[PDB]
Amino acid sequence: WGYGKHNGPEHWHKDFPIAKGERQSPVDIDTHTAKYDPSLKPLSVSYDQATSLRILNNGHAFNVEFDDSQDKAVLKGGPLDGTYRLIQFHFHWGSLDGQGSEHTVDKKKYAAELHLVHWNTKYGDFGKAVQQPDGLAVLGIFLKVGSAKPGLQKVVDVLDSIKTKGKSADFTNFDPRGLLPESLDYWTYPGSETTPPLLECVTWIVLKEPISVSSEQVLKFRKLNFNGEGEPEELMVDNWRPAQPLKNRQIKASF
Ligand SMILES: [Hg+2]
Ligand SMILES: [Zn+2]
Repeated sequence: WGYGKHNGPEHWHKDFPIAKGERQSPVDIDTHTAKYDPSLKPLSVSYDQATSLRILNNGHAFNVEFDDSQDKAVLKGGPLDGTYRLIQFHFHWGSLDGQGSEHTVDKKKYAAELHLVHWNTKYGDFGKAVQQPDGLAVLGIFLKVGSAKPGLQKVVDVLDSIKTKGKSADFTNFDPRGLLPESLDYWTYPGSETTPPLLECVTWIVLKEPISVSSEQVLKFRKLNFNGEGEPEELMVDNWRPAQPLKNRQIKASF
């Protein structure tokens, strides 16, 4: 699987029949059809004790991994029940500034999308987590091209070191708090992972407010390779999945 013509998202269903399941992701957020739910609690992001370990090119994106052996960086509150621990974050981005996000807002596409992946601790590990309807929680943040994001530069500068698939680099003392918008207002809906196995275990929390990144910051993302070292160079761009049918689901807003 990939994002090319021959192995793109239109082909995933063949190896993962769940692709055309009942709660697939991403979706279009219709802000006028979204339901204001007053029962929604504010999000609680506790990332003060976060421990970053490394960054690696997995051939479809770059992942920044965190030590999740203890409740170091957790997510609670909102539509969740219990504590969810950060495991890794990654982005989805396009070839041009006009496309790149997975989720859309009233059909608008952003330049990139950031996913902070978290797993429900009653399940003891990530691996058991993906066997449950409420096993994961993904915080999604849109990126729009504007002013540079200070907090992102440490990531940008290390990309040279993990250019091709399989490469990794030690990546400690990175504070994810540098990537959050000012407001935590969000939309939520029951969905799935956006890449194979496309498991339907995710509670999606998509922030209304986008963060801005400079043209030069997004450029560096586009210089990454899908391919492995010593193989024909294929730029790592447009690693996003198109929006899926909502199919009855209801998107609720915290605002
Ligand atoms: Hg699941
Ligand atoms: Zn993602």
